[PDB]
Amino acid sequence: YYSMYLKEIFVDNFRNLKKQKLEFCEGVNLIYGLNAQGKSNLLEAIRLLSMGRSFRGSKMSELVKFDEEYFYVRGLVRSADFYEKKIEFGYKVNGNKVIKVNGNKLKSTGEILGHFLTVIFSPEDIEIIKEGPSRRRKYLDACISVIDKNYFFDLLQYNKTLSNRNSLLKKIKEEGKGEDLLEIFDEKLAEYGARIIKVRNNYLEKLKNSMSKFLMEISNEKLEIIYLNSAGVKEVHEENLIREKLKNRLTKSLTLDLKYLSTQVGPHREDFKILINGYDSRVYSSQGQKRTAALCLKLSELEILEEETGEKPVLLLDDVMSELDDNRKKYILKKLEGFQSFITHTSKSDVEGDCCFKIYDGIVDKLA
Amino acid sequence: AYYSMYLKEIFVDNFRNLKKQKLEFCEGVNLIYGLNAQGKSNLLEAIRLLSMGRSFRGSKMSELVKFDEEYFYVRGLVRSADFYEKKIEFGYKVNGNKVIKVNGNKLKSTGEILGHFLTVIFSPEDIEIIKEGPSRRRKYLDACISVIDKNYFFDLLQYNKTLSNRNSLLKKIKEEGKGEDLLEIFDEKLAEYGARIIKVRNNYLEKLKNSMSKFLMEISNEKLEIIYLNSAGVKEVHEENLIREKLKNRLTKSLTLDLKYLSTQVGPHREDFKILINGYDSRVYSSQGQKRTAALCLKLSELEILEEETGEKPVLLLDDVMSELDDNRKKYILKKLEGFQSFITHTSKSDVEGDCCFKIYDGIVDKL
Ligand SMILES: Nc1ncnc2c1ncn2[C@@H]1O[C@H](COP(=O)(O)OP(=O)(O)OP(=O)(O)O)[C@@H](O)[C@H]1O
Ligand SMILES: Nc1ncnc2c1ncn2[C@@H]1O[C@H](COP(=O)(O)OP(=O)(O)OP(=O)(O)O)[C@@H](O)[C@H]1O
Ligand SMILES: [Mg+2]
Ligand SMILES: [Mg+2]
Repeated sequence: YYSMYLKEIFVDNFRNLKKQKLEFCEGVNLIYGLNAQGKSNLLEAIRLLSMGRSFRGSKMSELVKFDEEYFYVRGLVRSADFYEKKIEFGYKVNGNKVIKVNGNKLKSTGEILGHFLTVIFSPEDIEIIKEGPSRRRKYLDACISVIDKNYFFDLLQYNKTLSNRNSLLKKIKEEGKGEDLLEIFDEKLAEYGARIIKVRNNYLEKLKNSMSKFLMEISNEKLEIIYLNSAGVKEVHEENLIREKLKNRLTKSLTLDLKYLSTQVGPHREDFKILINGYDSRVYSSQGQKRTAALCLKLSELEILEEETGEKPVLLLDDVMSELDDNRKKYILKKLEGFQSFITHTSKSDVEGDCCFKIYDGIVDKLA
Repeated sequence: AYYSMYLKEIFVDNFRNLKKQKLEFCEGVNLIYGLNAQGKSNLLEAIRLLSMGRSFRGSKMSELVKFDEEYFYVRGLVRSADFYEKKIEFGYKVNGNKVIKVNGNKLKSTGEILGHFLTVIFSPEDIEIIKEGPSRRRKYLDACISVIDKNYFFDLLQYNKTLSNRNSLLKKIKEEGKGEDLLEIFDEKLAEYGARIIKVRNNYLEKLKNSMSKFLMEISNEKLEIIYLNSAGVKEVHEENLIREKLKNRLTKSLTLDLKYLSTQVGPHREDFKILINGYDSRVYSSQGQKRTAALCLKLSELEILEEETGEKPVLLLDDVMSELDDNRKKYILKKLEGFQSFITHTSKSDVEGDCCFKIYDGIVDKL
């Protein structure tokens, strides 16, 4: 076995939170407080060790406590083949992200991906159903990159090239009516986009299969995922084929690209649709049935993460115990066995955690 | 004591999942209840359509049409302070034809429906006003004001019309030459309208500030302040004579920017107002329930202001706002609802048991 595990966390100058070191027990860490406390703030610091950014999309500026110049998070983690691993996040108001794993500072922020695995269940996950393709596309990358460093690299390269190619368009439109030498980037974008498309396709087939079963078991509704990729393909097939399609679309779209100084073809503007019972759930569905869609989305994220990486993530549940009754809660609890849980709530006298913490002014306090 | 706004009956034909029917409601608390995805919000949406001329959810007209149909039609009979029974009729055929009639008479422009039937709608998706972009806020401010202020709503139409006008001149200046002369006037026009909007917007925001504080004070004890980032940088001013120049002013300085982006950059279509809670911008730093509180307050204040500037007393649409309560506020605000017509959606018949209650299933509403 040997599942993941946040042994302890130390946070200095982090958001609301006073400077403190907290030790956690594996299983369910109930955390209760009241809107000026830092429940979500703790959960944030924890995921920061996992992704190296805020799950609430916040600037690393705002993580820094009011009127300070820096903040520091340290965490002690057990992987499956790691008895103990130290992850360190430090930021100063200079603009210096510093990230050490076992004393060894990391080259780029992205290398923090993988060392500590979390799945964060936020009620704001509902936005992946509701917002535009940008929100869904980001989410998609985040799911894959935590599983596949290859995909991550390709993304980064892809964007660099895209950004270069955009500059080159600017100069072409204005300073010289013709560069064919735009050809070299088109070729590069096509070659990278195709690998990106081919991997996204691979993830989404899994999400189809996985979410379908959840969506079916939960509410008897038929799930369907439609990947709106840049190749314009219904089935995905050969990476080579995608490469040739992307390149062509890139040639035929030049004019539009010169009108806008943007690149219209490419995985930087794909999207997937989530059809519940044949209809777009972004356009046609009940609040409650968007909620359910988002829930199965998260379930599948987790299920796939265990499947692909042999590890069992640390589950963070922020403000979900609210929307539930009593037998529906211990039901959920029972599904959380093999996992270390960090669960925020608002009452202690309700859900019985393997150890729990009251939090009042930014100070965590065990067994209360 | 004037007669409250009161919705006697509604007829819906081909409106979302809702069957063809005519329902008759109570002066008082109409409790609409049912399982989810049955049509409670749809129904609430049809109501507010009569009040607002569009979907409160932002959906587009074509999507309101029942699936695989050619039109939809809604009829309301309302009692205002000066009316015993007013007909408001709304129809849309999927050829894009919008048709509104009040008491038989087809209205000239859709906007003219504003003010006849007065509703205030409270949904959980009100949080978004606190924590999305300047779009969401600017727009909700426009909606709030235009309902009370027929005049402003005309100002606004005329602003966006010559704004769009101006931006098409920009695509004929740095693209095709000349255009210099004709440019002079638009700036005067944009500045004339703009300053109307600004004075009025400021008016409402001062009222918003005052009312909201009083609420936010009573409810969570936090201190509210409100900053109106007007387009004329004239923080803390009140005389339209001068704001016209500043806009005419800033509109010249930003000429080359304007030309670079082919958009206009200075005016009230780029404004926003910040909702500070205890000194801190709540877009950025507020908690979650800290926004649930900020939202409810925003709404409460809307209702309050609305009552006192129209001399009416709106219908209250309470969309799925009652799941998340404690019975010490659920049996409370029920008392607060007394003088008004409430539509309250829920999923349980058991005690939110107001003055009347219908049960909806499969788009059909029966009365117990
Ligand atoms: N940089 C910061 N410095 C200090 N406090 C901050 C900072 N950013 C956010 N906060 C504060 O954190 C406080 C509450 O923390 P958090 O954001 O975790 O809410 P919460 O206690 O989890 O409550 P809820 O149940 O409402 O989610 C808020 O009052 C907010 O102003
Ligand atoms: N144009 C349409 N034609 C047919 N059905 C639609 C249309 N638009 C939305 N629906 C469907 O209406 C059903 C219910 O809509 P609505 O949002 O009113 O559900 P709801 O009753 O609000 O859910 P809840 O019961 O949680 O309030 C959903 O299944 C939705 O997919
Ligand atoms: Mg929270
Ligand atoms: Mg709904």
